[PDB]
Amino acid sequence: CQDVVQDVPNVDVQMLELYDRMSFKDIDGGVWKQGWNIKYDPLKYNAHHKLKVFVVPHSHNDPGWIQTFEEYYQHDTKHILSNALRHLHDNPEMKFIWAEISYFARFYHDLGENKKLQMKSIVKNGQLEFVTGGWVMPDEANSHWRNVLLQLTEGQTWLKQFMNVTPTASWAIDPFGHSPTMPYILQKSGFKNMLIQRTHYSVKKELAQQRQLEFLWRQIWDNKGDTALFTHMMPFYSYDIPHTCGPDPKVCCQFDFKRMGSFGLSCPWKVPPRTISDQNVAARSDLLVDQWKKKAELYRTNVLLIPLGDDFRFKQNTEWDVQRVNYERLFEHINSQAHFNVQAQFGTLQEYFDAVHQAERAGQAEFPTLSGDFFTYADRSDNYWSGYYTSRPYHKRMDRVLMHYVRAAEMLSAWHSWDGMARIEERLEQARRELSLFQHHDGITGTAKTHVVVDYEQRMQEALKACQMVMQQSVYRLLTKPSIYSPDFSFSYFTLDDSRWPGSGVEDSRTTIILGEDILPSKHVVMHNTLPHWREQLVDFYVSSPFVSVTDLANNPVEAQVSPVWSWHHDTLTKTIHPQGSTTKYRIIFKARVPPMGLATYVLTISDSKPEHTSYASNLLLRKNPTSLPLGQYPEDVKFGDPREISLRVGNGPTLAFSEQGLLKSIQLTQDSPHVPVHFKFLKYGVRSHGDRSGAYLFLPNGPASPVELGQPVVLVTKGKLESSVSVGLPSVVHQTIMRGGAPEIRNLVDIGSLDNTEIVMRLETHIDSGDIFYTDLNGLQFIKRRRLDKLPLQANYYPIPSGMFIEDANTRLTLLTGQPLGGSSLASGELEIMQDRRLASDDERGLGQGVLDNKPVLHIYRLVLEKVNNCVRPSKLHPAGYLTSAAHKASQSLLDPLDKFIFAENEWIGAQGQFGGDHPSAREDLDVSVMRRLTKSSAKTQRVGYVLHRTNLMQCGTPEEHTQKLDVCHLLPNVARCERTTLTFLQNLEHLDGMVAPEVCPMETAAYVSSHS
Ligand SMILES: *[C@@H]1O[C@H](CO)[C@@H](O)[C@H](O)[C@H]1NC(C)=O
Ligand SMILES: N[C@H]1S[C@H](CO)[C@@H](O)[C@H](O)[C@@H]1O
Ligand SMILES: [Zn+2]
Repeated sequence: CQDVVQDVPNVDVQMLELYDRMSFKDIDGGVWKQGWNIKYDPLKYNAHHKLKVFVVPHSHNDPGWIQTFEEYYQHDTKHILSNALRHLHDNPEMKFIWAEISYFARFYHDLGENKKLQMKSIVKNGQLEFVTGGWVMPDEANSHWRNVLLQLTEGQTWLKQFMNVTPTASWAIDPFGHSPTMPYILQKSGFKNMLIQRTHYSVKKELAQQRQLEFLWRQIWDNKGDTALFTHMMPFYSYDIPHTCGPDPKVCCQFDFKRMGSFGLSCPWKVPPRTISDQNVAARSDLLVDQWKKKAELYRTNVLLIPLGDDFRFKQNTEWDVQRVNYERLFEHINSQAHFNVQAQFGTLQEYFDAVHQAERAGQAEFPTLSGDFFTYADRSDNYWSGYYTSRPYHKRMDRVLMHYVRAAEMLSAWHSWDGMARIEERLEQARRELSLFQHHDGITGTAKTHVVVDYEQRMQEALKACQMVMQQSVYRLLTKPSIYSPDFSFSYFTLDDSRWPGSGVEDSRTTIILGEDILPSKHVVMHNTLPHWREQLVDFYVSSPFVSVTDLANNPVEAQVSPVWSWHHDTLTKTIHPQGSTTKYRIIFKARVPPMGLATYVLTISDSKPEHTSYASNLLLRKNPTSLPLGQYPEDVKFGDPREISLRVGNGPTLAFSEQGLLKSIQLTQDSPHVPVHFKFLKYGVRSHGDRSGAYLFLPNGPASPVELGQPVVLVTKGKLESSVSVGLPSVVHQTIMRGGAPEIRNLVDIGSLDNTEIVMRLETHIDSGDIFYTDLNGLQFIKRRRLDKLPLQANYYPIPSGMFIEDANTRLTLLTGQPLGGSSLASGELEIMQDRRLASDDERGLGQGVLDNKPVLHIYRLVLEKVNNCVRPSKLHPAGYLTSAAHKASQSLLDPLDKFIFAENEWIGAQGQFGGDHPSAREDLDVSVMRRLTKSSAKTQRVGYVLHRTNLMQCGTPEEHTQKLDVCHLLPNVARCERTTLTFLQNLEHLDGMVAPEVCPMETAAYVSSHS
């Protein structure tokens, strides 16, 4: 195993170092506005050294953006694919690349058999080539690596099954900024090459000057380079035709033959394309070849890539003809005129890369190595695309919830083979596809029109219901005596109970367990733990009486706490935000202990009076002018008082102090330690009154944030033996700090209501001497070092916070983990901040054609971990990565993959069992079974189950952390007959494993294994 902490990789380009050195001046470079006037030596190419030019036709098809997926499919994409089939079939030399498999699969299944055969033929023969092959071209900022893998696998599995092809070249021309998580997953999925486009215009200029636009992109901690993937970065402002033939768009636009008038398109530069004829072909070729040779100067080989396409292009037959015929005339002339020393032709993406590597092997070029990322993107001036790190936060949070439900549903149902009548595969396929579709760069990014966001939400809602059905049928089968088990596959044996989605104050969706002497004395509940290690976690349920006690299935009492059910109301009469308590529903909370990848059953029983093992929380409402708050049978009366500072401590955990406005002000780790200043504050950013306006994509603040005026907010303090909390009704946010004995959990119910042109930010102020350094994660996979640059505007210093961020000095670190991707930064030493929601009245000129005014209440969740790190073995000052501690990693897992809770629906569960998985190996804490998926239907004689294993890297800080078992996924199911290591998509076998044992992986590595069972 490579050491990912102590050896700083030596690479030719390290992006953080490059950023420290670059000046980012935005000067007018001439026709290439963000570059310079390229010059070339006409004698560079000659008869023995020609410039090979590959013109690659393409069509960017967004799976939803300004129309829904189905609307685009009906209006445009089905015509594009139908005409691509006809045109490629009839013109053997024409080529075309396709990226979005969600659309291709939709099209293909609707084709008649004769056309399906013609389509397979033009793919088999190389005319139509799939690039990447994912369900979509995903966002790379907000997406979790697990979902990037899910969608890649969804599209590639379909391609292998129906087209018999697996792409090894990736095409990502539109995500807004690029992440090294992509080459990481692709290189472990059989890929050999990738292409990217949206990178800061200053980065394009810098790399073009050094001919470093093609590089071997390795991970920031990779000393040896085994994770390296050849990458091609396009050089210009857009992938459209005007910005892909060369540096001068006024000239390139003349070679987009769809722009002469009849198609309703024209050239902004005021010079239109002209049909190629024998009389103008030499002058036209003169111009085009000169653009090509200038573009070729930016690269190292004599093989040149010229994409030819734009959004939803190649729709009409007439368009296919106008582009193909004109380009064929240009190729015939150019290739026959020796003085140009060029051989041009239509080609595919793979053809381009194969030729580039042939040149490389002939010793024609050596490529630089590079590590780092390409955030935050700016396409021009100060227009940094950091707004979409937060836009439509409700769906960004929904993404993480569905991410977990898909994993749990696939894992719970993988243990058994299911009759087709159970519709398990059917429901899982729908769930994977709707979550995969949302990974699109206009989905999770929050950059689609309102009705499209609604479509993605509805799709995700159906996917969550599909996951619930599969999960509850699985639980019933796993915990019922086999000879008693009698399933109705349409019946709901259990209802899922999720205390954080949609969340209290977002949707009253949770069911109350109704108990009563005259109706039902007890209820079974079951918890699932998808993580491969024993786990304890407090769980809560709503119940109809405060007199309830908990037992496990051996009837051992389990300590529990009952608290009221508090709901906050923006009182339109008193103009205050205050909580109301239920007089008929209560919350029962207790510690569940669940086996690795297992289940544990408990029973809640009512009694006529206070149970021996259940305690009741006290409640204190702080506000002037209080009114009574009755709580039905709840045994402790609510107490009142004027606002005042508060201090709380649960168990032996930290002691937290709060201001009289209910916000954290300090954390004391142990009884004797200092009360470390850690203050939460809410602020607001506005929009510029002159100049460019912020919108769904762009964050263009009118200066640093201003504090939100708090007034005299109502603060609710609930103190219990197992859980305490301080909640406060702030304008636009009910902020809650929850304590259960470790790092607190923070929940924000964010309702920006009608506050136009406002972005609400949550900031932490500490005295940690972090200076200009902070860390944020990339796709929940790795933490990368960031350096605040005052030479760049505020919005350029915002980065994606897909799952966590932290600041530290020599002794202290503060880490904020998230349950949803949002944008954030550290704008001053000792600070961390993360945007909660943004409501923007204006469109930001990127094509969406609307502002963001469809905000809805969202419950954002976090864990806040303050720790001493002076004893931790950290990377050196020059290392570009950072790593979490064990506590911070477990806190992240508590947010993204909590225990799942199931409530038995009927009155009696006959044949119920108390536990499942007690014999599953409890793996080391840094190892996770990211995916467990049965790959075969029940009719397969040989069953196959796939596993994706990921080991993160946690800092060594002096904790002995011992006793754990080796996890061999190939022996999790009985009767194993074969164990193979495969690509991460499970599509290719890489290694036949000895003894059918799957070796665990190294820190920061991810491997996939498939076990076969007889
Ligand atoms: C599928 O994969 C390769 C294509 O080159 C070939 O060996 C095989 O015969 C192809 N035919 C199938 C399985 O449809
Ligand atoms: N070409 C881009 S423009 C818009 C960005 O400006 C993007 O969000 C869409 O996904 C399109 O496909
Ligand atoms: Zn797009």
